[PDB]
Amino acid sequence: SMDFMKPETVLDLANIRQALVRMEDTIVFDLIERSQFFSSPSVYEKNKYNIPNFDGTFLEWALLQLEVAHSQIRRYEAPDETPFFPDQLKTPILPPINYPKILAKYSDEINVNSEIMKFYVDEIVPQVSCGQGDQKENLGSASTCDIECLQAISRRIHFGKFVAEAKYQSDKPLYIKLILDKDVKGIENSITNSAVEQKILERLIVKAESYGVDPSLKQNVQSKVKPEVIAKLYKDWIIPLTKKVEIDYLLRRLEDEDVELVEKY
Amino acid sequence: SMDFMKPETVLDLANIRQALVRMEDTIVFDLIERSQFFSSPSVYEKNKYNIPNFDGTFLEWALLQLEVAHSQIRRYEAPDETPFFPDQLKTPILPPINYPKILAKYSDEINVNSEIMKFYVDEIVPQVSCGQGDQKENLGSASTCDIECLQAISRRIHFGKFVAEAKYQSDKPLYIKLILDKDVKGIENSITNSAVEQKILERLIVKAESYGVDPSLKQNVQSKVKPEVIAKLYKDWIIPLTKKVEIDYLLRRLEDEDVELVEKY
Ligand SMILES: N[C@@H](Cc1c[nH]c2ccccc12)C(=O)O
Ligand SMILES: N[C@@H](Cc1c[nH]c2ccccc12)C(=O)O
Ligand SMILES: [Mg+2]
Ligand SMILES: [Mg+2]
Ligand SMILES: [Mg+2]
Repeated sequence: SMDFMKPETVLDLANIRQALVRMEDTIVFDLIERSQFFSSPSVYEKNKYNIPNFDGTFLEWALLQLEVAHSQIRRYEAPDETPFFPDQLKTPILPPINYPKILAKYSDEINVNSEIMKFYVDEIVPQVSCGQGDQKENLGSASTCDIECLQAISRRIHFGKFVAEAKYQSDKPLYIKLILDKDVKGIENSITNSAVEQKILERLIVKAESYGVDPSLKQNVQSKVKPEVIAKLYKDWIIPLTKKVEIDYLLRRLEDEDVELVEKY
Repeated sequence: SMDFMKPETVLDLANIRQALVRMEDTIVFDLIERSQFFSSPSVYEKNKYNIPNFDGTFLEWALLQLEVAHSQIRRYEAPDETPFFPDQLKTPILPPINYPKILAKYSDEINVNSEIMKFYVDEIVPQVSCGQGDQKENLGSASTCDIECLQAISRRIHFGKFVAEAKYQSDKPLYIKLILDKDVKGIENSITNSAVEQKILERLIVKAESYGVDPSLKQNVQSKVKPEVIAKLYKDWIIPLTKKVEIDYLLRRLEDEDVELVEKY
C-alpha cells in the first residue's frame, strides 16, 4: 500500500518488506537480461574510448548521461532514488513534485553507490555474463543492461533508509540509547533477522529457476543465470550493504531529533 | 549463434527462430515491470507539460531524449535497431562499428514505429497497468518502463527484415517472380506459417504465468500480467506488423539485385 505522498504508508514495515520482495523480481529480470552478453571488459576499462573531456569508464559515462537526463525530470527528488553522480546533476525542467518529509534531512548524504559499482563490476558481471568475451557491436547493449541492474540494486540497498526510519519511530527510547552509545553492534542486532534472510535466499533460488528457464523446454534445461549466483549476490553484497546503510542512517538520526532525547538518555 | 559481424549466421532461419524466442522473455519481463504503475494518462497527453521547443506527449519527449543520446554512441548504426525519431538523431561521438552488409540498401526506410507507439498506448498500456488513474510521482517511472517496452517491441517487429532477407536468399527464384508480379497475397502466403504462430502463442501464455507469478505463491494465483493479454498482443499486433515489415521489405527487394533477374523474368 506504499504511497510516497503518505508517509505513514511508507514507514510501515509490512509495506516495506512487500516492496522488497517485489524488487527481487526486478533484480532477477535485469540480471537475466545482462546474461545475454559476454563479460565485455571494454565497458569497464578506464578511458578506453577517449570521450572528449570525460574521465572514467564507458559504463560510468553512459550512466552519467542517463542520470543527467533523468535529473531533468526530477528522478532524484524521489526519496527512493540515490544518484551515482550526485555532484553532476542539473536543475529539473519540471516543477517539483514536493514530496512530504519521510527521511531525516541528512539522508541524501548516505550514499554507497561507489561500493555498488565496485562489487557489481568486479563480482557480478563475471558471474552473470554468458561467457568471457568482448564484442564491439554490443558495447551499448551490455552497458544499458548494466545501468538497469545498477539502478535496481542501488534502489534496493538504499531502501534501508526507510527500514531504519520505520524501526526508529517504532522504538525511539531503545534507538536513542543505542545511538548515543554508538552501539554499532547493538544497532545491527536490533535490525537483523537471520531466519528471514535465509528464507529470502531460498526464494531467490526458485525465482532464478522459474524466471531464468524457458518454460517450453524440459533438451537443455539450464538456467540462464546461475541461481546460487543470485543467492550469493544478496548474501555477500545486497543484504550486508543494506544493513550498513541502515546503521549509518541511525548513527546520525539524532541530528534531526528534538532535544527531548534528554528524556531517554 | 548470431554474430552480426558474420552475415551467414544472421540470415540463418534457425538462428532467427531462437532470437525471436529469446525476445519473448524480454517483452514479457518489460510488460511485467510496466504493470507496477497506473494507466498514467498524463504520460500520453499531447503538450500537457511545459517542455520547450517540442510538440507531442511526454513519453515521446522522453523517448526522443534517449534516442538522441544513444545515437551519439552508434545505437542506430546497428541493423537491428530502428529509431522512433529517425530525422532527429545526432552524429556519433565514437567512430563507427563498421557492420558488414546484411540487409538491402533501402532497409532503414521500412519503419513502422509510428504504428507501434499507437497500439502500445491505445491498446497495451490500459490492459497491463495495475489500474486506471494518474500518479504524478511516477510520471518518470512509468514513462521509462514504456520506453523499455517500446524498444523491445520495435526490435522484435523490425526483425522481420532479417526474416524476409533470409527467406529471400533461401529460395530466390520463387520470390522474384512474386515481387515482379506485385502479388502481396502470394508473398504473404509464402512467409506465413499459421501452425508456428499458434505455437509461439501457447508458449507465451505459459511464459506469462511462469514469469508473472511469484513462484513462492504458485489458491489465489494471480499473474502480474494477464496471460491472454500477452497472447493477444502478439496475435493482433506484433505478428501482423512483423509480416507487414516482411512484405514491404520483399516488395522492394529487386532494387538491390543486379539485372540478371532477367533469367527469372
Ligand atoms: N547492440 C548495439 C546497438 C544497441 C542496442 N542498444 C544500445 C544502447 C546503446 C548503444 C548501442 C545500442 C550496440 O551495442 O552498439
Ligand atoms: N518515481 C519517481 C522517481 C523516478 C524513478 N525512476 C525514474 C525514472 C525517470 C524519472 C523519474 C524516476 C518519478 O517518476 O518521478
Ligand atoms: Mg528493469
Ligand atoms: Mg565478433
Ligand atoms: Mg527490458
